[PDB]
Amino acid sequence: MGHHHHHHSHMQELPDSGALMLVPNRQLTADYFEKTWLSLKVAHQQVLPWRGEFHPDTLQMALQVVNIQTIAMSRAGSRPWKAYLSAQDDTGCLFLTELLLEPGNSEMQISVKQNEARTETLNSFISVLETVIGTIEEIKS
Repeated sequence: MGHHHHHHSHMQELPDSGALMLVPNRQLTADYFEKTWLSLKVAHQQVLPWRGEFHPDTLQMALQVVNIQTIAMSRAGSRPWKAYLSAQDDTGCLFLTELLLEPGNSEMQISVKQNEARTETLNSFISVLETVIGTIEEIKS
């Protein structure tokens, strides 16, 4: 007796053809990030209605899993919740990101500005952000 069930599910995700490998590389100081942010202009800005309860701890830790370094971040319950992220791809382009969560409104505005802007790098970088944010708004996938 005792019905034992060992569910075997051996997946394997192969690296993408257009291989954008985002490394943290240089941890940018508050001073350096500030200067470089003001030195660049917002390349993309995306407005998204945040789904349900917000968790900055969960968001930050998932960003770390996808090699996105956290420059600055506000606390849970604190609005306007703003955070500054950075990354750098394997081809040496520097990425600067902002996350803004409105005072009374459940609206998150993502402001991305990289130094040498490619259409591919910008789209793929945001796609990483979409996956991180979405998986924390809706818990299943």
